[PDB]
Amino acid sequence: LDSVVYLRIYWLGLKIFTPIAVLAWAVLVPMRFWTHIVMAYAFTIWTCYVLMKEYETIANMRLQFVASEARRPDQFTVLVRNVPPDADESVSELVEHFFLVNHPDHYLTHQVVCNANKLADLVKKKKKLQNWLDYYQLKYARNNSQRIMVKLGFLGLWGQKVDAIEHYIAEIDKISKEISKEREEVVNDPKAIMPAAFVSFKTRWAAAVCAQTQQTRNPTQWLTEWAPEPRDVFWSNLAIPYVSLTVRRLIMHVAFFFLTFFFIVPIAFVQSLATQGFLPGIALKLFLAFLPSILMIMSKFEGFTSISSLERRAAFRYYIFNLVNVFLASVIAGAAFEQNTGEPRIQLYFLLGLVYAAFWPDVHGRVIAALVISQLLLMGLLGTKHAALAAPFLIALPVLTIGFHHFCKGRYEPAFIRYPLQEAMMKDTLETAREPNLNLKGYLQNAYVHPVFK
Amino acid sequence: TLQDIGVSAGINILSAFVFFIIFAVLRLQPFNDRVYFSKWYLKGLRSSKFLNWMPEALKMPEPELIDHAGLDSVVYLRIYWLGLKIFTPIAVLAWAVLVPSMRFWTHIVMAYAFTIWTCYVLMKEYETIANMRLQFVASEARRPDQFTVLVRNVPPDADESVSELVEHFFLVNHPDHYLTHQVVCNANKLADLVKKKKKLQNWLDYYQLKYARNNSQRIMVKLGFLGLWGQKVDAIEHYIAEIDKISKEISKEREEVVNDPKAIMPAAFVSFKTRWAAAVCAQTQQTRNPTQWLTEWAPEPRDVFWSNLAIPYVSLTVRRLIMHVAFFFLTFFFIVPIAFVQSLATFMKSVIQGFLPGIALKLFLAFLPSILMIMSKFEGFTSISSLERRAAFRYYIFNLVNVFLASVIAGAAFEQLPKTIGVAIPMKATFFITYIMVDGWAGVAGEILMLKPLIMFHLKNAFLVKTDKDREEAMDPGSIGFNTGEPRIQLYFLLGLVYAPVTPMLLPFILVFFALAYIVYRHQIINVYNQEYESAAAFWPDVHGRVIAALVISQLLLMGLLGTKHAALAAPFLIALPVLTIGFHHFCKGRYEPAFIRYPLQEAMMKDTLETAREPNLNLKGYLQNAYVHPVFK
Repeated sequence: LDSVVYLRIYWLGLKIFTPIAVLAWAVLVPMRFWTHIVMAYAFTIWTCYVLMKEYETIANMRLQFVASEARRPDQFTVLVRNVPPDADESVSELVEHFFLVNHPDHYLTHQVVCNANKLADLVKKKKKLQNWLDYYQLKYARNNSQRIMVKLGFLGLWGQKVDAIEHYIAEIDKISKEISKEREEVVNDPKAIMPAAFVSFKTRWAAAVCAQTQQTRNPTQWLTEWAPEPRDVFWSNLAIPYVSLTVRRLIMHVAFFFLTFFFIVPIAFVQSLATQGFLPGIALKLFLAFLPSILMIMSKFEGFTSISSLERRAAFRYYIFNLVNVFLASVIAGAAFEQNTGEPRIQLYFLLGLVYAAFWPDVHGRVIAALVISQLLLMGLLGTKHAALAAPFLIALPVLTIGFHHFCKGRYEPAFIRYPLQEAMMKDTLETAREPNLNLKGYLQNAYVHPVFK
Repeated sequence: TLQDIGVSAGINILSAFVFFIIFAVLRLQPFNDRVYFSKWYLKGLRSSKFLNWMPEALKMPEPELIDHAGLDSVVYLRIYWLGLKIFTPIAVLAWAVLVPSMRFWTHIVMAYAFTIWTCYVLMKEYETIANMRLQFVASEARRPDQFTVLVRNVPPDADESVSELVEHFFLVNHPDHYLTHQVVCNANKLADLVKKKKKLQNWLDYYQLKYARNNSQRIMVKLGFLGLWGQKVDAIEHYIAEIDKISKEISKEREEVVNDPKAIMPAAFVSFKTRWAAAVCAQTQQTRNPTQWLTEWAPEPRDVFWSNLAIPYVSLTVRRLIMHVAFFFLTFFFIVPIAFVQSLATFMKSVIQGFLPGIALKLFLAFLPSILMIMSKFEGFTSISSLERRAAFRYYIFNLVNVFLASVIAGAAFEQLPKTIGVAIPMKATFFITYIMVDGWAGVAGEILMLKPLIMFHLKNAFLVKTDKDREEAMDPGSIGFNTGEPRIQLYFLLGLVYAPVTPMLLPFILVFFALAYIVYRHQIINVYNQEYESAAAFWPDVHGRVIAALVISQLLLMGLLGTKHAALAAPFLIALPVLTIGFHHFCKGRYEPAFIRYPLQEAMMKDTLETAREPNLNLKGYLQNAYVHPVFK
């Protein structure tokens, strides 16, 4: 806000000047390594202190900035995931019994997610295949080309697809009544339901309590969490087989790091040379790809349940990849030759112009990421000296920055929690005073059904 | 040199058997039964071949042992069994492969197999301990800390006192569950004076009994040997006057501390009608402001470190940084004695020159746990269990730096009279075998004698006991000693993992230490060693983290050692081990550590429902309202 505007004037100067100086002055002028390391430490501690002060100011602005919205579902609901299956009771009965025993006199109702897995699959192929047929007919009118992947690539149906219009229309008509009979089945079927649910409480207090606590002696079951907006929930990931989200996120770190390291390799070989046979040209044509969307899909292959979170994670990965390759390699090549939508765009424009001359915690994460990348790549640049033996004393700098980041985590992030207990209770009391004749149950028991299900 | 190893092995086995002979003699003597059997007295269960105790300590399975001692003791005893499980197949595999290109890949596959086995054993053990903890807590008896939460950093106010603030807040924000609260009172001075009066009473009793021994006049001038030139020609009248004046000061202090409002600290122990409500208050963000109304589970009153509840919460970070700096200076200015003991490692004459470094090092580190506990009390932690785990962490870092790397570096340098670590490490296998033997076998077999508590008990009984029914006061067996017992075994883990692929002759010494220490400590836990606090084995995440750190250090050192060979090609294999090990650490962390850091609400509700169905006429408020006052105020 106002403080962000005030501090950005001093902030931009340091931001443009911190990587360029370390790139140029460190290789241009030869007390050599001592000066280099001491200047690096001075800059990194200056940045750390600036972040800490600014982030105290932002936290205080948050505390004074307390205001109200009207009300919404996900102000009362949580997303109980990975409900354990039982042969004797359906998911609805299990959820109801659990939340009547272990959270009594606050639980209101639960809306179990329908077995949308095949449902979401069929809806998604429905939409993408009508779109597919549309622009492919347009393309065939423009450029008559034949595809060799009929919607599956590997193990598609043994058909002909001479028309692909009437056959698909008939399949859609049949699957409509198939969906109808499945709808009739799910109301009494104990296996046509995914293991997840949206649980609604009488109060914000209860939902906050239920979102922050452990629910069972098995931290992989009844895995509770703040529910998204009914428009914002990503219906596919609700019932991932849950192969240990911790493992699922570790795999993402590793795969992303190898992806970026692999993409560094061609540029490294190009710089080393400039210091089958024709397939490299096709590869260079392909390196301009939709890869942003590739990362988005790649994390979508993992589970976050909310479109906002998926977009945030994809944007962060794309940010770090951009800042590494299209910035640091570019500026090092330039040095060798010498010898919240408008905000990221204006960042890119200001960086490009200077080449020739609760979102704030995310911003903090990005700045810390930039500092860590700078430090690690300077590490790689300077490690060429054999038998330096300065490493067990010089390596600590990324570790120190990560320690400071965790200090900031534990010291200021808890100021952006949704509904700490005091606020939830105060909102409850005020709302009850304002609207003492509110049938809350009727209001909150119709959302989180499905976009398809009316 | 193997001859020195054999001679020292003979000497240390001789010392162990001499210790056990002396122990079997002392144990049967009726006039010190109150020492070797100190528990069975604190339970009120007792009153008034020479190695039969070695198998006799193997009765009492883990269920009955858990009931007799506690879960902290039984888990800390499982640490030695963990050592045996990790290092017996490692020892067998190394002795069947690495003892009489190609041997390069043999080494690499050895490192991979050792890490895989270690991680599998850690996973199984950490599951077992998690379930043991959950079962124990579910079955535990009622304690006031199951309902109580320590609220620190209450915000100050112009007119309302601290108690009114706390009551209003927990009435508004936890209705139908908030029961009572007890404020924290800064009574350090009063407690100090009470302790001083106790010391003076001890001296007075000593002198009174001495006078009753011989009819004369004592002349002890204020220090015994070289104090102020007093006479205290009575030396009993002087202490009578001292006790009277200290009692007057105590009475005035008691009157003052109750009515002074600056003696109230901004903290309170708030209690709830149910375990579920306490768990809700102790795990949830209370207010927006991240520093005000901080809540966490409270320690049971026999656990609180009352001296440190009177520290303004703003200054804990300053204190922690100051003690980090002082710990750096300690781990630095302590390089000198270790370089000295390594100088000491320059026919029965020379073998004792191979045996004396162990005792020298053991003697220089004997006063280290006391220093580390003082530094831990400086960063006020408000709980004996937290102080002990903090001190164990610090003393592990101290071992890993000074006892291990400083010894390796200093010894390599002193043999001087790139990566030289590849010859600096395997040359200290002799020193570390000798140190393991001295500080392990002989040290443990000497602990079972309990010389220090035995001597203190006899001294107190001969000089300070005035009547009957006060001996149980002198009986102070102590605890299992996490601070000291745990980092030693962590160091032996680290040595065994580092030297297993390098020189596999280190391991049998460690295995003998693990079996011996297991027997000895099981006997002691059964028979002596009262327990000062009772967490439910909450230290185990720390033990697991430290074993993972030892694995990573071992792997890095191996990579540095074999990085000397031309055309290494080890990086695509030994940069995968620390990464796979850290990934495994994070999987175990996320899957099993919640049992140790969080309290599930279903567990609390089950406990509460069973309790109410069992004892429906319980008056909780009477049980909770007077705990957590202070031991000084009656």
